[PDB]
Formats: sequence, structure tokens, C-alpha cells
Amino acid sequence: STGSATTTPIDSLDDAYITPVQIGTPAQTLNLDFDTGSSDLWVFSSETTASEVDGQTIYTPSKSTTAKLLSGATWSISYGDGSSSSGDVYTDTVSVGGLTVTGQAVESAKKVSSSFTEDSTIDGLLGLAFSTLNTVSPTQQKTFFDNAKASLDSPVFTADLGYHAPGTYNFGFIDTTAYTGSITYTAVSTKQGFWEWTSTGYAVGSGTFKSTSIDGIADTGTTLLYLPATVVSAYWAQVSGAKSSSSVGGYVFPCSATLPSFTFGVGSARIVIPGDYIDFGPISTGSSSCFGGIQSSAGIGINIFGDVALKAAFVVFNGATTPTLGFASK
Repeated sequence: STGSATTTPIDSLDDAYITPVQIGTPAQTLNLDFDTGSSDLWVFSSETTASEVDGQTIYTPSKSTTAKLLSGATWSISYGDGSSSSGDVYTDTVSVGGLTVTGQAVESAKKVSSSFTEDSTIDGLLGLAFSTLNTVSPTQQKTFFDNAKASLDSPVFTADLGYHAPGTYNFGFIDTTAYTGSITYTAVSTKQGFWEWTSTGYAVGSGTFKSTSIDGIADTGTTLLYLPATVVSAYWAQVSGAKSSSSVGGYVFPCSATLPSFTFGVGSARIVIPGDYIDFGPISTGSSSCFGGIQSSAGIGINIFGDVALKAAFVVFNGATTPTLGFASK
């Protein structure tokens, strides 16, 4: 089997992407944030504290003839940005772009943190990291991909995120029309539960490529590109007036600037992030200070190839017995 679904930016900055997901019988369609940096499929629901729901579409398990309470199971998750959610668990039928999994753990939120409430466009998350990170207790649950894998034509999914435009998540096949040139595959460590890999270096603008190993994660659920402070300083030094602002929380730059591109290595291949992808606009409405899309990972404890990087590529998440990641230009 295969599946194919369009993923759409939630706003004009590509802060996140939402993908429609069918849950239950009859189908209830919720718009979920596909997150290769976590492993829980959780939703706003009829069980979510009412004051914490503000515009989201909710899953109502009592209206699904295929929903079953997973007795005794609870979940609780905290994300790198300080947001969180928790609740109980149902199993139900879940379909993405025509690909159906029966008995998928659907984690129903009883509580969500303010950042989730405040984002009316995101009805929940669909985790696509390794199932070892799943938070359900006392019986850990599998991701949608893990459950689908054996049925897929090939044990892969691909992320093709758009810049200020829709893109695509495919399951079970590689669309050879969706990228240019060849796909370069690189090794993955699953030791921390992430799609963790090592970039071979970087360049800033038309500058020379610096060969240096950068361990990090391919994370569709993180907006920005978080890299070592040395790398990030080298980038922003090429933008007149750019500076790190402790008050704002990262590098800012004059909105009048033209940003250089940023290249990252994948083996001997190179992915070029155009400068415009690195612009996250005014820090506050009407400001002439703009927020940068490349930020330091210092104090995160891990480098993160988030949407800024991934949307410059066609990305293969290969869930074969030995997982790998592939990147192509597009």
C-alpha cells in the first residue's frame, strides 16, 4: 500500500505545516502537525479541558464506531519549545492520504499548554520519530508509520515541504518526479529515538565549503535550523547589522537586508537553503527588526535540521531494518 497527502503551511511564515488525517468511523478529519521529532499521535478532543480549546477541530471518540478505550493508558509529553499536553488513549482507525492503519493509538488530550490552545490551526500532532520515544504508559504504543510499515510497498516515508506553499508527505514510495538529480543517503543513529544523522559541513552564501561533522536531527516539527554557535555566528556575520538579541531570544537582522544562502552537506552532496527561507519577518508587528531562521543550538543540547533546512530538500525517511535518511535537491 501507499499514501499521499498534501501538507500546508499554517501561516505566511511557514511556522508549521498541517496535514489532514482521517480518524474513526465515520471519518473525523483533523489537521495534524506531522512531527519527525516525536512519536505520539495526539489530538484535541471532546475530553480536552474546555477553556483550553480555541478554534481547533476535536476528535470525539464516542461518535466513532471503531474507537475503543485503551484501558489504563495515559500519556504526557513535553516538547523542546516548552509546550506540553497529556491525556488518555483510544485505539481507532487512522488514514493518511489513502493509507489506513487499524488499531492506531490515538492519544486524546485532556490538557494542553497555552501555545497549543493559541494555535487554532493545529488540531494535534502525528509523531514520526521512532516508537521508542512514545510516551504512552504503561504500554508504549507504535507510531502511525511503524504500524503501517509492513503493509507499505517500501518501508519509507518522504517529506517534501514547500516554501510559502503546500507540499507533500508520501508513505510507501519515492516519487521520482518530485526532486532533481539524485538522492544522497546518509547513516542514521536511532540511539536517542530521532532521525539523527551527521552533516558533512556548510557554506555561507558563495563562500567556501567548510568540512566539519555536524550531528543533528531531521525534525519536521521544528520551524527553524538550530546549529552550533560557531556556524551560526559565521552565517550572521555576513549580514550587515545582524546581532544576537538576548531580549528577543536569538539572532535578529535589519528587515532591509538581503540574506545570503546557507548550504549544508549530505555526504559529498550539497543542499542550498535560499536566503529568503531564512527570513522570519518582523519580531513584532511593524518592527524593522526581523527574526532569523538560523539560530544557535547552544543549550538545546542537540542540533536540529528543522523546516528551514528540510523544505530546501526532498527528504527520504527510510525505515528499513537499518534506517537511513536521503536528501535530494528539488
